[PDB]
Amino acid sequence: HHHMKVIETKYSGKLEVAEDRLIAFDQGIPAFEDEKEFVLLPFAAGTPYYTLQSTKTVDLAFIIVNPFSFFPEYRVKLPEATIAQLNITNENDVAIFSLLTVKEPFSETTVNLQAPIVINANKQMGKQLVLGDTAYNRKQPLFQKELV
Amino acid sequence: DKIHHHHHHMKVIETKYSGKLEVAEDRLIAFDQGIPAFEDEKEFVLLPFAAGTPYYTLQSTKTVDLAFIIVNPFSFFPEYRVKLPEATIAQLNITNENDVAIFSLLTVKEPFSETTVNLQAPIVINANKQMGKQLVLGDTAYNRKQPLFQKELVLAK
Ligand SMILES: [K+]
Ligand code: NI
Repeated sequence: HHHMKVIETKYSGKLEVAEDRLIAFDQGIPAFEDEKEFVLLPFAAGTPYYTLQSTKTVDLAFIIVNPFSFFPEYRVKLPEATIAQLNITNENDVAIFSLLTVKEPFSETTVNLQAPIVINANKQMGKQLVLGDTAYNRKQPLFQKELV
Repeated sequence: DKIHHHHHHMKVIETKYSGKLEVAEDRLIAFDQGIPAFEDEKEFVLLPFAAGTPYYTLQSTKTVDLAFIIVNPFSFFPEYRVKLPEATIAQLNITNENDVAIFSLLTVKEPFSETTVNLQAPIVINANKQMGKQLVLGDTAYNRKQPLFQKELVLAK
């Protein structure tokens, strides 16, 4: 047997998703604290683009990137509390994503490097982690490799 | 047969990256000459990543593993220009420049920053008439392996 769920998505209509892809956000996301479950929808293998889609609110879907594909010097320090919270035990567990603010033209799109999405897919746990002590920019130009 | 409906226009297709999807018949694009090296693939659907972004896949409706990763090249190369010959205009029943969408095939590399785009041979789609082709441009200096990302420093000091 399998465990599949039909999910209404913002950009792709209804998709069938394995249940083990359903990520619990026990604390939701800041300003969306009641949104306790999301699914990661990648664009295409080998690309750094994704959407983080609410499994309960079709119109809530964050366009995100793997920032490490765009910004060579970007690093994320995970606090112990975040590690506990997401049941992380090892480096390979962890996926980092960053929210786009998509602009017209697309070349002006920015990336929030202060507040990454952190997902432990293995344990189906996620959160948005707000970095306080950093000099990262909440509006880093997506197409400027060098950090502001 | 003992159950009637008006849902015959919705087609179920297996996609490379999104699983099984339902697609409206009016999204099915006829490629009457197929695509070069895939001349038997006469029907594709355009699957956009997300509104406001230039990323799409061009998915065969007959062959699950044939899905081209493509971009709107104008989002990356503002000065890009595509000349449709008179015969292409007729082939795709274009009756207005607003009918036309241009896409360019990616060659996705690892790391992604090394990805190239084919600027010599765009995908040309008339969505209103559901007709497409790939057109190899003549008499241009466009690069078939144009870097998608700018890694050079251009000086006009
Ligand atoms: K909810
Ligand atoms: Ni089971």
